[PDB]
Amino acid sequence: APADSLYSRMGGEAAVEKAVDVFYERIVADPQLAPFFANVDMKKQRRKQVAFMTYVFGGSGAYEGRDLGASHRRLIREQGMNHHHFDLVAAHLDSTLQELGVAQELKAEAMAIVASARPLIFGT
Ligand code: HEM
Ligand SMILES: [C-]#N
Repeated sequence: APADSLYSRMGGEAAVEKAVDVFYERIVADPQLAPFFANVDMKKQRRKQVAFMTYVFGGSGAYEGRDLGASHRRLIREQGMNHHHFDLVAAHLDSTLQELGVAQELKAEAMAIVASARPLIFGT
């Protein structure tokens, strides 16, 4: 049932779009992460992140973006992207969801789903 996904329960599109917007305002202010995004079109990147999060939170049928591993392979191989950056990024999202008032159980579910992206991203 549409209402029963994590996506729907956390407030659906308005909630995910707001979370992604705040998430990237924190990331571009973070000296440890901002250099990775300094020449990225952040309007397009926000849209891509909304689409990905919507998919893994159960809000869309089938992801139409690029494979996560392929999308970050160049960053890991040539720009020093590493597991510590992943932890920093995850913590920005957790703090964002907390600030936006996401219920603790839903925040835990969302963040476990983000944790599941780690092997995908690093090709482990
Ligand atoms: C923590 C979970 C993460 C998720 C869910 C995630 C998800 C995504 C998605 C969906 C895209 C767009 C791919 C596309 O369709 O083109 C992307 C691109 C990108 N990601 Fe991540 N990512 C994560 C971690 C990171 C980390 C740790 C870094 C570096 C600190 C990072 C840096 C980037 C950059 C710079 C791009 C844009 C690359 C480009 O277009 O040139 N991501 N990510
Ligand atoms: C990756 N954002």
